[PDB]
Amino acid sequence: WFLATASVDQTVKIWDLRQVRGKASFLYSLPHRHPVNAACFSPDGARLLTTDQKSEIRVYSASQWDCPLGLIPHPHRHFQHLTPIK
DNA sequence: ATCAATATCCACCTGCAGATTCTACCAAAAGTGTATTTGGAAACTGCTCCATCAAAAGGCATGTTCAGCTGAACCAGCTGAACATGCCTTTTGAGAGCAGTTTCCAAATACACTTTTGGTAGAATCTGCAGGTGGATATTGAT
Repeated sequence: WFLATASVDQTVKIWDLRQVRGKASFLYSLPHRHPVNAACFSPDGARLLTTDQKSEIRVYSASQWDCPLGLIPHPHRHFQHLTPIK
């Protein structure tokens, strides 16, 4: 009963699907400098991976979603006819 | 020169990718009226410019002379055009950044009046430099 979603708005949002109903009465919001191509949870559940379109990877933790633990810089640049990277 | 090869010129046909033409509108042209300038008629002065003279002097016209240069012939060689080819580099087609508008305002900046005020015209002094004077070198060419 917590959810993750990613968007071209340069933000990635963590929801609580049972509690929220109010059109962005969300739980947490993490910003970025560029768009996001993927936001995938762990198997254990405590580590969120996030992957942008220009050059970055971020790891956010269970503990205080806002601040990141670590950045893994690596270029996976976006392109029209290319399949986006995950 | 003659004949083969072969690119270029030139007739004839079709369709579609760009040319041309219709239509409803909004930024732009134009007519009034006023105010607000501004540049040409009129009238004058004074610096600088146009036609003359006179005593040199330094530059131009003309005339000799010869060292050194500009094509013309010719050619060893090099080096860069013409073709086979295969092979590999260049064309074509299947979402988010950013140029281009729009609001609208905190900040920037023209403009009326005065108050200074450094810059400029013009008189009154400096002195480094155009000349000169002379001696010692440094190129140059003959031999």
